[PDB]
Amino acid sequence: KKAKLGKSDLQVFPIGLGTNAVGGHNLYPNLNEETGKELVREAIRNGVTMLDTAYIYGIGRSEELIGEVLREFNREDVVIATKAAHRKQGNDFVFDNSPDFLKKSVDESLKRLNTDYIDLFYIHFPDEHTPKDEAVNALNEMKKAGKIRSIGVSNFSLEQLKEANKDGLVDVLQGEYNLLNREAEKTFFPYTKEHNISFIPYFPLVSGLLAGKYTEDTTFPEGDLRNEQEHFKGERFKENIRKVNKLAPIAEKHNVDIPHIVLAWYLARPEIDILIPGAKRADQLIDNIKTADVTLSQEDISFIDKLFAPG
Ligand SMILES: NC(=O)c1ccc[n+]([C@@H]2O[C@H](COP(=O)([O-])OP(=O)(O)OC[C@H]3O[C@@H](n4cnc5c(N)ncnc54)[C@H](OP(=O)(O)O)[C@@H]3O)[C@@H](O)[C@H]2O)c1
Ligand code: NA
Repeated sequence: KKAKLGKSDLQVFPIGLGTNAVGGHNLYPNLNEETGKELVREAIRNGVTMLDTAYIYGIGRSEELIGEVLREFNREDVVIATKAAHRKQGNDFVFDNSPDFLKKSVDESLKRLNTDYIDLFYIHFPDEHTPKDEAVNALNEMKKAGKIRSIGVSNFSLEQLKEANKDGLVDVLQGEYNLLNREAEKTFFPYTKEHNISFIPYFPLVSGLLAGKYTEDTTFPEGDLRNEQEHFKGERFKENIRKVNKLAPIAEKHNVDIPHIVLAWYLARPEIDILIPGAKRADQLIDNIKTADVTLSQEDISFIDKLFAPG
């Protein structure tokens, strides 16, 4: 129903929405913005609390579309989480965490979202030169001014996280985590759990690989970055496909699909309070929410844990 996100006062439905496909034209071709707006709208309608966006998502367009749909509802009923770090250069970006850039980022985010505040603001990526506790202190200024209500870091190393949380101002960590890449459990979970930092994973389905989207006979076109991901190369691809299918029975048992079981597993981790599955259309959102109805047995959780053991 409602999960508290770590040290913050954020109460959210365990299934949030990823908005990279809402006006994220730089990421996807032929996006229909009205479809994106309708998806966001549907999400809020269906009880989703958290909308996860970022500056890179359409260079601000994602925040803009979300901002338009927001006028339709009550601001206090939605948790807006956005990020910044990408600094435009030469048709490419460089990460910037300097105080001046982060504060500017917040003010520009607020204008694009057309709102008085942002619930959760992230440092999307770490830059290589700014002391991370100073970057966070900069965001902390906007927090004190009431412009953001919580701060988070993303894609930080344990060391950079420690530095950023030097004064305990980091409430959320968003990192890459899935059944094929469980490193966070050893490298981050201990610390986050300790310091009551909520952990939000991304890339939980590994491009559909862990969602039953393919078969062992699936093939991709030359140049497709997928048949170059690694978990897709050589015997790794077939191996993971054949390994994911071993979850079919559990899915059947709970009357859902493999992706629902996979995600429910992540949610079952004491260290994770919410997921941010993506979507292009409203209907897809309604299918993501079903994950929240799943309750795996300790027996199911253990099997999956062993089945997807690192080594
Ligand atoms: N740095 C950050 O903080 C951050 C945060 C979020 C995302 N990202 C990046 O954005 C990208 C997307 O992240 P993501 O978390 O959305 O990754 P993701 O786990 O790869 O997206 C889910 C993938 O699974 C498929 N899928 C979803 N639901 C499915 C279902 N019910 N049945 C079958 N297939 C299903 C989707 O296919 P279709 O699209 O074909 O439906 C999609 O390819 C990643 O490359 C990631 O690195 C970064
Ligand atoms: Na949990």
